[PDB]
Amino acid sequence: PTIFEERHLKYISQLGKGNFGSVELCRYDPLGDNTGALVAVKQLQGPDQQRDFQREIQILKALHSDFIVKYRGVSYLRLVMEYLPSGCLRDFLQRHRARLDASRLLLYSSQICKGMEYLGSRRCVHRDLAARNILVESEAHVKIADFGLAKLLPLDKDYYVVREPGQSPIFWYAPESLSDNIFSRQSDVWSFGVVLYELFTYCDKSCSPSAEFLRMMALSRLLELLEEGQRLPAPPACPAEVHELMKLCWAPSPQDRPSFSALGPQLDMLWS
Ligand SMILES: *C(=N)N[C@H]1CCc2ccc(-c3ncnc4[nH]ccc34)cc21
Repeated sequence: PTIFEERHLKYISQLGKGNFGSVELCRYDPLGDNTGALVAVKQLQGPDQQRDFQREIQILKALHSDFIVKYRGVSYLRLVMEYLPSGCLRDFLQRHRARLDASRLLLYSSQICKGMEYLGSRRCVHRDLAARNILVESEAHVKIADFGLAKLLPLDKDYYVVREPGQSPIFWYAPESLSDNIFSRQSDVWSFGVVLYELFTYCDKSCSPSAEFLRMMALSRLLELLEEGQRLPAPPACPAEVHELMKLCWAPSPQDRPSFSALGPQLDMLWS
């Protein structure tokens, strides 16, 4: 059931691209009559990239949570995942902003936090948490996706050091990642603070992390700004308690940031 034959996967459209791979919308149509289910299929477009892609598959296959995109199987070559037609949270917030209130944003925040607490329990560092990588299952249910940069922490170390600087938009990186390429569950907490910012701006492009940080200010300039203690401003009409939580996520030192387990009840308290 977790083995999909290539001949049965029908190409429909492109969902995403980047980091030497692409995600396509396919129909898994073994009957060949266009009645099959839609699936999201990721493929690689080098020998290192092959190892990285195999690692992504092994990570996602071992994750079982209502708040993590579901692994469906492999085609022998491609990673088959469930397709969420509402798409990513970034675009969903822009389209439905007039219908989503603070309570709903707090509901999404709590669900992303629960997914992250679970990832951390699996020793998994996501490294690319952003609203573009969160999928909408329904009006009241989000899931974390895109494990393309995810790493598993060894049992005796709580962080990971990368040799070359990252290739992701720099506005979600923690200072220690910008300065020393150090990643941990605590740098995912920093990124989560930026996701809270994205949620409470409804992913408005005019005050997005890139637009606002660039206005405030390149990698050396952002590191300088952050080290001075400058941060993204509270989003328009943001509840004060939410902005206070973002600032805690953005503590200069990773050991001073709250854990996802500590953030969870704090978000649930604000929701109710
Ligand atoms: C928002 N615009 N998000 C897109 C950025 C690139 C990308 C890749 C894949 C998806 C996606 N959409 C729906 N269902 C899925 N299951 C797994 C991945 C996906 C969305 C985006």
